[PDB]
Amino acid sequence: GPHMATGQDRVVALVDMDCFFVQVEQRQNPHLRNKPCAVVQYKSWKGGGIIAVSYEARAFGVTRSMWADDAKKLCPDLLLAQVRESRGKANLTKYREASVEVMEIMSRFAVIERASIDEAYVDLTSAVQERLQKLQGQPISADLLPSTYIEGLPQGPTVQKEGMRKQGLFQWLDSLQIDNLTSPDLQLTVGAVIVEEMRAAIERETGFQCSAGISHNKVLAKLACGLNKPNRQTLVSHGSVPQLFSQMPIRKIRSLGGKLGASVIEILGIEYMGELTQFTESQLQSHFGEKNGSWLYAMCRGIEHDPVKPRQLPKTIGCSKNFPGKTALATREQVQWWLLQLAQELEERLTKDRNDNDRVATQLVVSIRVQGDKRLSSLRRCCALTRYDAHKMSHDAFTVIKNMNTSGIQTEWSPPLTMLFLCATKFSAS
DNA sequence: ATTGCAGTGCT
DNA sequence: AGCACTGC
Ligand SMILES: Nc1ncnc2c1ncn2[C@H]1C[C@H](O)[C@@H](COP(=O)(O)NP(=O)(O)OP(=O)(O)O)O1
Ligand SMILES: [Mg+2]
Ligand SMILES: [Mg+2]
Repeated sequence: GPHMATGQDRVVALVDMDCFFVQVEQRQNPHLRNKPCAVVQYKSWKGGGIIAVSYEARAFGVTRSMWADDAKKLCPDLLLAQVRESRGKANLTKYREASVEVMEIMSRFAVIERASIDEAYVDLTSAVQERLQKLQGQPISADLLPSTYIEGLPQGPTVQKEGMRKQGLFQWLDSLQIDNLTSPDLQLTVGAVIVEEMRAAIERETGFQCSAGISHNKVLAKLACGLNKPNRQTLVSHGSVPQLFSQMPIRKIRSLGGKLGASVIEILGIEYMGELTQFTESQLQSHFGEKNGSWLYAMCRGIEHDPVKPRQLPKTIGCSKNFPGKTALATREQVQWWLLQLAQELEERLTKDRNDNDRVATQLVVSIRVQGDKRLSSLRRCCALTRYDAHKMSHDAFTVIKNMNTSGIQTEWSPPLTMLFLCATKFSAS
């Protein structure tokens, strides 16, 4: 009762840009705005691989990983923007720089954890306390939450989307105890007000729209964000969790989308996150390990402690290229020419990173794939990264993998290489 | 013949 | 350290 932790100590948000690479290309080329369009990399094989899709195009069934030729079958008027190609490979610089634009805006409001190229977690606990003391027990107007959904509402004793949103918001705000500055529901609500302001700043200053989730931890904030994408934000309160989880497939919770989540379903014979509450912590630890079992016991009750890490920059800088089918690299000159292409992009990005961020990478990770291996990687070796020089990095990379050339004669490479990967890591201040 | 990125945890 | 797993 009084000693049962409820996991309501923090206010955490997750901001996730809407169809991000599409918005970057639509900002640049107004002809693509408000159209079914997609972003594709390469073009020769089946029209290119789609990596991002506008919401107008999703209505036709176009999805990521689809070949553009196939997407055109569902959406003949689909417009396409191509990822830049430099040195014979896709180059994501435009999207990395657009990401920096958004992350720098978010950092004005609170410390952020860069979770991917287009999403960040925000710890708003402190910002909420300061806004709460400034309000002075002032009620929160619905006009301050013009794009916010309250998950689970309306409920109890209009057939249009926006009417429902407002009805749920009104029920939430009517029930709110604005007199108590330690009320978790009030704290989430102020958090949502701040996230409205953050999202308005992102859109004003970049043109980009995004969705957000506001809750008490990262997993619930991420889950909340997806509930009303695009261009909306969703508040998931602690009280909303039992009903939300009662029909929520386990795989929807971050970190349970793969083999572990599949094993939870199979071993326990359950389907939904809420069903996990019927197991003891020791039972879950016995099946999934001490760490996973404790995490699951708390998470199915809406409780998680993983902190928002103060990290705005990526901690690795990597470049990779696949050589599928008949393009697999089969000669030494080939392997050496492509390692140089990769090393030259990496040098360009590393030099820019050092100037911008006052740090230097110290380790070079070299990874390859050989034809036949189903694994993403077939070998990974690390060597020292002492100079930002493409020719040196490419020469060193060749040195650590040259022993894998099984061909008796040097000039040939066997079995052929279907992937080259270079990654700079182990940053130190400079 | 998805591709090209990333971070965390195990051992 | 090298690898499996999981997420954009
Ligand atoms: N498997 C992949 N391979 C290459 N690029 C990818 C990728 N998955 C995503 N990207 C790139 C392209 C994506 O635009 C960007 C962000 O990833 P998301 O947030 O999963 N997808 P989006 O933001 O487009 O749509 P919304 O959030 O509205 O659902 O990362
Ligand atoms: Mg995302
Ligand atoms: Mg996104």
